[PDB]
Amino acid sequence: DRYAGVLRLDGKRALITGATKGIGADIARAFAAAGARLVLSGRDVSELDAARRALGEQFGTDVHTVAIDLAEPDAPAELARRAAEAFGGLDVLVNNAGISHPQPVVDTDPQLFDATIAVNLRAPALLASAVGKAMVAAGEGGAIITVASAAALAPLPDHYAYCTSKAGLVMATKVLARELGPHGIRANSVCPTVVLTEMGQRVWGDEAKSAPMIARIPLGRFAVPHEVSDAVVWLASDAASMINGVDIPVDGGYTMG
Amino acid sequence: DRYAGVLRLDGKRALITGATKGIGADIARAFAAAGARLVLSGRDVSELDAARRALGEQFGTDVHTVAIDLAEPDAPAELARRAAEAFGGLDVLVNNAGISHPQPVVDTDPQLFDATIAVNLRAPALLASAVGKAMVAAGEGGAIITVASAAALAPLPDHYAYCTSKAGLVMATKVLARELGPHGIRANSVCPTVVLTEMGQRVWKSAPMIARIPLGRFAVPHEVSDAVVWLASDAASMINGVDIPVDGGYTMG
Amino acid sequence: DRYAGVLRLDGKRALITGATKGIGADIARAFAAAGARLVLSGRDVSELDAARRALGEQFGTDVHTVAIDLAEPDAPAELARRAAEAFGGLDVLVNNAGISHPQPVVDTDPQLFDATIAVNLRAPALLASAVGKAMVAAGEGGAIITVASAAALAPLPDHYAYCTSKAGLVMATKVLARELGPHGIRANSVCPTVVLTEMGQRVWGDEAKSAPMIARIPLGRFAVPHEVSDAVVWLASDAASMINGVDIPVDGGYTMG
Amino acid sequence: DRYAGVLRLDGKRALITGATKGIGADIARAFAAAGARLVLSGRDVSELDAARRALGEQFGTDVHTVAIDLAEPDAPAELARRAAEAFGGLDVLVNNAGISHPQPVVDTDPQLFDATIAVNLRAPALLASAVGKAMVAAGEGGAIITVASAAALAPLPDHYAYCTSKAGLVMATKVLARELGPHGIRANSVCPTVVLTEMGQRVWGDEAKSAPMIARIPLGRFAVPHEVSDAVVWLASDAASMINGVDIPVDGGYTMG
Repeated sequence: DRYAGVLRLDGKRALITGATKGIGADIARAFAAAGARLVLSGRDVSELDAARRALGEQFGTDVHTVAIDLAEPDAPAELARRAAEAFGGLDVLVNNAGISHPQPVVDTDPQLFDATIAVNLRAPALLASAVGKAMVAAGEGGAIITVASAAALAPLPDHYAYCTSKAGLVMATKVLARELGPHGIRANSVCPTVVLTEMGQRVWGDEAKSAPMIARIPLGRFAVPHEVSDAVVWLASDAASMINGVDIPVDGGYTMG
Repeated sequence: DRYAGVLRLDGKRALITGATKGIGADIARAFAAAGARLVLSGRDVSELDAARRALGEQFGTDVHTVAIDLAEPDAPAELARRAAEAFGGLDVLVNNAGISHPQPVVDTDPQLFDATIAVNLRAPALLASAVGKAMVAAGEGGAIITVASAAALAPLPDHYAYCTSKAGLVMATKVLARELGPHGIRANSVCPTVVLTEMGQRVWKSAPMIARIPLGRFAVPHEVSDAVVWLASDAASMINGVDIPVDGGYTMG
Repeated sequence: DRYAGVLRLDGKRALITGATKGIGADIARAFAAAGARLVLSGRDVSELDAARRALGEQFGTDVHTVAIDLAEPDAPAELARRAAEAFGGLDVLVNNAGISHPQPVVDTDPQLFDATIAVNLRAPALLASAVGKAMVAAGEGGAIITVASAAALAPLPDHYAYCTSKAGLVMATKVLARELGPHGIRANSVCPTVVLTEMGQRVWGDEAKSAPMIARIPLGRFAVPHEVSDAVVWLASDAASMINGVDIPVDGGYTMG
Repeated sequence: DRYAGVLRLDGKRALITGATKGIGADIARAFAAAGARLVLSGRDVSELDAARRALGEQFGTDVHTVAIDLAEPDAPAELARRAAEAFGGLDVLVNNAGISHPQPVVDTDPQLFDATIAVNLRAPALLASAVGKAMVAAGEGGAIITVASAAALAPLPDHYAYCTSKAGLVMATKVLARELGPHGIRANSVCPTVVLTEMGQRVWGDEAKSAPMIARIPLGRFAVPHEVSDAVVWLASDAASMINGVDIPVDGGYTMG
């Protein structure tokens, strides 16, 4: 997965959330490789510093970091603004967030439900509406890519809150697609199955726990992170100039059922 | 809409939320006519008593009411519990709620968005899990019917929060179908277009919606009600994890 | 089960194809109990009169039969015409057809594929456009109900031609809904999983075959025939007066994936 | 929208059908630029010779042409065989066909319906099963990209046969994803809205006839040919390595509804 010709994003101004762990870090690394200028947000200052250092020396990338928790008061509006300001505008948002508190539906805990809605649905939704407003005012079109899940698309045991949150965000994405489309802004989601990030391996590593999952994936395996990143780079590029309002599963045929 | 034979809900114990206004009143009326025993919930004591009186007089229906604010803490779990105590278990949950704060996506207000999620998504979602846990434990199956919207299925301008919330509840409903299915519990959703309730007619601007409905009109309340009655009866005994647009063709696109 | 109140179909004139066996025979029984007047089609004249007899005997129903092979190019146009003559018009069309020639996709036989397409997709579509034309002309609305399968919504191994044909008809139905809706004609589909007709129980009787299909049905069983008939009677009745262009799975949750 | 890096198709062996006109010619141009080796099928010998020559002169591409009519006895399996023997195997099928006979459902003509099904559904499906057989047999994976339509996903007035045909092909494609996925074969569809090829421009150029259609596209325009080619190249690439059984609307948001 190297990015050249139409998959270059030289000079494109991209905010990427949860940029220092798992999927986010890999989309950040892809975008750096592809020539992007990056605003990277996250909860850990030193991870953000490592990230600036690494992507700078490895790709010469123009990187500005924002250490913020998107659950802090007014964080979506604050992060949107700071990000637009970093380079005089945003051309891309990668809306990346994810917690998961798995539980039988009969045992759903209200606190864990709410936490999951807060982090997976509320903050990404309001970051996107704010970013989108600034995209509309600036008049240079743009792209918004939601990192959702196959769980947005097909229900999963012990994933009541998770599934619920991701399915809502996905619909949130389509409203953006619908209203911001006429301004040349394109909003689409990527919907991965399990991704073998460090955390992914730790949680889905057991053969017999993951076996039922795998047997529902025709290609017979889980995703690796660069596969998600590929799809995001494509959606950001001019190779997706007509693509709007679409959910791309990265799931080896899982969601066909 | 007379409900006879298999569409009789004789003896079925049904919790219907938001029962005193809008579609929730109609569903309650239809279930009462069908022979159901009802637990009605809502915020206003007087309207609830009013309801209980209309339905007892008109249909000879057993009616218990729970005056509760679902936004208060553990309220969903409390309504579930109290609703089941009413007749020693629930056979049906009609998960009915709905508020709408239309605004352009560019102008989305966080408090109005938070409120839409709290009311259209959060409270129903947690009412359903608790109710389901009690259905699992009783061992007598059950039917959860979510009152969603065509807006859960297709984006609608000015409806960022509204569409998000309902799309979420529709997937919530699907996880119920997947995990509670084995225990003989069916979870399904009804997704109407604009419904010409009393407030429906006033609010619906409409020409472009109607252009998208092949049948050339919006739905009337009893049509949503028909669909819920069916989903709760033995004529839907195999129907699980399904979304029934009540929309004239709209969501075909 | 039993059809009263809004589910009466008294004096409704309904053409039901594949009416001599399985799902079609069960729908004919339901429509008969519901007080409908029936035009039944089928391949065998001897099986058709056994249907007229059993239905006349149980319910005293008006039954007219047409013996015809829908595999034939001219058949749908003949059946529409002949069905129209029985009772001077149609209120309800129930498109029930099915051959199934399962085989791995790598070994797909052209003839078998062609026969499946001819009977599962082409005959019903052309019968429907013809009955629709007449329903528009009469000016009294109508209901068209396609009996497809869960296989029209989700692909199933060994079912290349079967899935393909029923997915096509489910889209045909939708165009019917789009175009005939303005005239009061409702077009919808029912998409059952395996249904334990006498035949379905023979085909899926083997535990090693049924077990992985059942693993995917949250309700933990296949459908019985009246469960399908219930859906079709509902869709035909005033209880589904605003239902148009919908696919109803009768599948215990299978097509959620 | 040019193809380097992960979007190079150097070495890859690609059968593209309908390669002398419209979208197929643009895809073939695109794959030629990506450095693929091509097999190009079609009815006309005159035009195939010009493509072998034109693509040779501009790109240095290997082109085997196959002059064939797919309505012939066993013709699809033959093109599959001839196409694979050309370079000792196929890596990619771009299963491309399309005719359209628009007319109201009530006026649906049997022959015109049969010709739409024959060309849009039957030839392609039977080709793709033959191609898939040889891919399983060789054991080196593969990708099948179906060129369908937005009309596969949402019913369009006057497009009874067309919508139906395409929706079947989309399901065909999904059965292939499910059965051939375990062998590392990926099957997906692109589903464009109107595409402004020469004819496209001629049929939909009038801003009167096409206004209601554009109203329903959030980006406010139809697709141009290369936008379809980009989506196909992407799907053929290693940047789509986990993508299986997916429909990609190339439609500015139309099919969100």
